[PDB]
Amino acid sequence: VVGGTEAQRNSWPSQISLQYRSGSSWAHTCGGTLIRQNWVMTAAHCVDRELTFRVVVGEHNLNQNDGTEQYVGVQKIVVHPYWNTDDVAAGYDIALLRLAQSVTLNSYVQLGVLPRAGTILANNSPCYITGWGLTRTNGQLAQTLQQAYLPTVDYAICSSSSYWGSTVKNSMVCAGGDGVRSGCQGDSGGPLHCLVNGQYAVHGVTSFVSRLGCNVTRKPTVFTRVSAYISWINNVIASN
Ligand SMILES: *[C@](=O)([C]([N]C(=O)[C]1[C][C][C]N1C(=O)[C]([N]C(=O)C1=[C][C]=C(C([O])=O)[C]=[C]1)[C]([C])[C])[C]([C])[C])C(F)(F)F
Ligand SMILES: [Ca+2]
Repeated sequence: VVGGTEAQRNSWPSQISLQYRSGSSWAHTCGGTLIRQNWVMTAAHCVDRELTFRVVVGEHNLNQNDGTEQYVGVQKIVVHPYWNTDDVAAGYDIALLRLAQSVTLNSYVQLGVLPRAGTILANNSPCYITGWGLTRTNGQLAQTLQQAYLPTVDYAICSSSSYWGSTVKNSMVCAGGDGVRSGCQGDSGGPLHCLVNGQYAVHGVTSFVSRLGCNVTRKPTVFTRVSAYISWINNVIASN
């Protein structure tokens, strides 16, 4: 997250860190959202790779014991069948992970609330991105979970020539674009939390940024629109 602020420990309890094994240690690579005690939602492009993964829930600081972490292996990965490897702009950038064991819920570990199917946010809706991703273009990962206010940019504006043009599909959400705040590498797969009728719900899965950098004016961060995939989510969970 570029332009972020440090999140409180208990603000975004559905956020997870998705890590891969690198020799003897584990490294953060993506975010995700806990959606059942044994299922995580993330981006397809995080998990279509030759790596071994684990999930950490209750995480705050990647490099220090928080006293709240639960570490769980990943037992099954289901990528959207229409995802095409390394083609983010085609969409379908979503995957579900069944965890090897159910996690326990507490003030640091809660399920993300999903929107109702088909829900679309008004332009300029209030949302926050969260993650441990780079804090500057070509920078380094955050140690502590960051948040940034990233209001939505609706489809009619986002798909206009001055923004993302025909790159953006209606199955995506755009947020931000002020040139100061954005997602960045390592935020992929995590939530976009938007305040609707008094409740934060996870409306986006962080997907991609511009070829010109993370924080680029009129190039909002682009997210998979969760509300376009609710039937798919429920079908996968029911079948596995
Ligand atoms: C995420 O944390 C990370 N996402 C990315 O880095 C994604 C994954 C593939 C590459 N990517 C990008 O965001 C890159 N953008 C594109 O590849 C791209 C831009 C525009 C178009 C088009 O058609 O208009 C097509 C592709 C940029 C150049 C890095 C973050 C940024 C959310 C993780 F992948 F884990 F690093
Ligand atoms: Ca920690």
